[PDB]
Amino acid sequence: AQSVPWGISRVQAPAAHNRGLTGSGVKVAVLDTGISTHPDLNIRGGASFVPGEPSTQDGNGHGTHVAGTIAALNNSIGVLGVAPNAELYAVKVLGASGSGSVSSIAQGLEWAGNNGMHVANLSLGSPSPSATLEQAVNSATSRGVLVVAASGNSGAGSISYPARYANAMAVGATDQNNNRASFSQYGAGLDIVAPGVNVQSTYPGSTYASLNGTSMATPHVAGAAALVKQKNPSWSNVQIRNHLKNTATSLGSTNLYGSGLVNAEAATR
Repeated sequence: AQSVPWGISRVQAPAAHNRGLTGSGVKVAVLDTGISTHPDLNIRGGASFVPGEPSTQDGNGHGTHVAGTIAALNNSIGVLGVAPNAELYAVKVLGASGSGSVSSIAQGLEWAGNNGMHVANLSLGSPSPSATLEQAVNSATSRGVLVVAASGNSGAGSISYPARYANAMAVGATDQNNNRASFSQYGAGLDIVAPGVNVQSTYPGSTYASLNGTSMATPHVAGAAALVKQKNPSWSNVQIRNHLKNTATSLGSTNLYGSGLVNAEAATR
């Protein structure tokens, strides 16, 4: 129906938009630093905690990409994410600089503890651990907030932080179909993966742009889950992990892959 790159073509996201599902009624946070003001992204919520206040809308570029990767509106113009509308929020938790303080990632994982809706993505990973961050995830599970942190981009035999832990799932990138990408990171705690070697999406200034990375493919799984919760607005982040677990493809292996490809066709059907 819409025009999407091989990235969304393998996430069975169209077949879902054709079945009748719209993920409408769900809520997902986007911990980034700018979702770019665009007619394809409907800002339903947003809060900037980290210092350096550029603008609740736009300030870098990646953030906006993750936005359409979670629910780029389906108006036919521009790309098409997995979700059409849904409540796409904007939790500027990081600064356009490159990585807010732990007081930012913590205040962002705690502000979602209350208004963190049912889902929340974290396309970040600092090598600096902190119990302040654990106190934030503590506020996230205390209320039940499904988090799907990304992987990284090649760095030691481990994944992002928290990603690895914090009750946050960690996503990874893939190659041609499912093989391990070339710059995707790995570790003993990978949750899922997807195609992250080229992904055209929206951009500020009324323009679109293509980029490659596991950060873009991370919110692709975050959106798929959104559609699930939609079909079941009474379920919880737990019951959801079930459907998404047995629905998401399952390469196999002992832990490297173990569920790595996603498809809303088996999650909606």
